[PDB]
Order: sequence, then structure tokens, then C-alpha cells
Amino acid sequence: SRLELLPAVDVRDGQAVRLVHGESGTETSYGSPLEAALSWQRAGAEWLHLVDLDAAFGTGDNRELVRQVTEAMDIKVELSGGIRDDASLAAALATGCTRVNLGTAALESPEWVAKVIAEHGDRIAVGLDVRGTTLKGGGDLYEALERLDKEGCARYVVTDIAKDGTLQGPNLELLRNVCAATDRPVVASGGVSSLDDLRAIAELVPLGVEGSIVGKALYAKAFTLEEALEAVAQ
Repeated sequence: SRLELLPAVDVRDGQAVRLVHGESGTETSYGSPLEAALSWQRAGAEWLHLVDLDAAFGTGDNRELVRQVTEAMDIKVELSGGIRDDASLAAALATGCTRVNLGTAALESPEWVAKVIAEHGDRIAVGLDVRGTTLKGGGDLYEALERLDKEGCARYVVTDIAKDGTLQGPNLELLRNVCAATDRPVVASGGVSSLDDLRAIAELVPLGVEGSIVGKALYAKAFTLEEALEAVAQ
């Protein structure tokens, strides 16, 4: 019943980067993705959240590197970025990742997503990236949650685009509202800036928040992953 932490490694042009508002062109560079992933594992990570931003933005991909990072992890891996058709899904699953996230591109094909959920079950989570309650493009958040619930979706990763990469703090109201709408586990993404922010998210575990993806706060050294794991421990 402890909040799971998913430290992030987002890859663009073979490098570990952070974005602001998930926007292409806002990259700040932090070097080797496998050095970053191994650093999180060393520090006690349970999960890696691994994102292929080139695949997400349609500017080629980093398939070999994300396979190599995934296969190097003894820990669980959640893989995201441009998973939108049978081939991109098969490439992601072939990494041996624990689960994938289907996001905005996938959701342009809701019937395909329904089929993928039916076939792959708990290996699939859906990424819901919102400004307010409007999906990126992309539709109402709550209508999407109702449809995906019915399709048997196991899990949602909810990103507040307005807060992602800003270090301003997470949107706790959004998380509470999503948890009121669905019985499925919710993974929080975007805006974490401090240990207090993680403690605040951890208070929402009983509502249905299962985990928190943490990016910029770790790379920008607001706290260490060891400190974060301790803060949410019981």
C-alpha cells in the first residue's frame, strides 16, 4: 500500500532529456540513458518509466537503445512513446518490459486500443495527457475513462501537461477527480518538485493512486531517489 515511484528516463536522439509541457524542442540534456537508468536502479528503484520521445514525435526512434536499457534493468520497466500500431506495440513488448503505455497516438485509433487491451491485459496501461480535463491532440477525460473502463483497461497514467517539467508541484485535484471516476489504478505524472509533493501524492494512495512518475526533480537534484523512496516509505 506504499506509493510506487517510477523514476523516468526520456530519450531523444539517443540522450536522456527532460521536456517542459511534453513539447518537442524544450529538451534539456542529461547524458546517457543507460547511465541514468542504472543510477535509478542502484538507488533502489522498483520501476523505470522509459520513454522513446523520437517514436512519440515521429522523428525516427531509439528502438535498440530502449531494448538495451530495458534488458539491463533487473527492475520493472514501463515503456512508452509512439506505441500506436501492431508493429510499434510488438517492438515495445519485445523489449521484455513489464508494461507499455498507449497514449495520444494510440487513442487516435480507439478500436485498436480496445483490441490491444483485450489481447494483452495487464501489460497495457493508457496514458491520458490533459490540459484541464481535455485530452491532448483530443476529447473529454471523463468520457475516455468511462469508455476505457468498459474496454477492460487495467491502469491509467495521468499527466497534467500544464505542470509537466515545470517543478511547480503536482495537480492533486486532478488525481482525486480521476480516482473518483475510475476504480482502476492511477499513476501520477508531471510537476513533482519536492519530497513534500511526493508525501502529498502518497496521501492519495487510498483513493486509487498507485504510483508517481518522477522526472525533472531527480535530474535537477531537488532530492535524491533514496530520499524520495524514504519519504514515501511506511
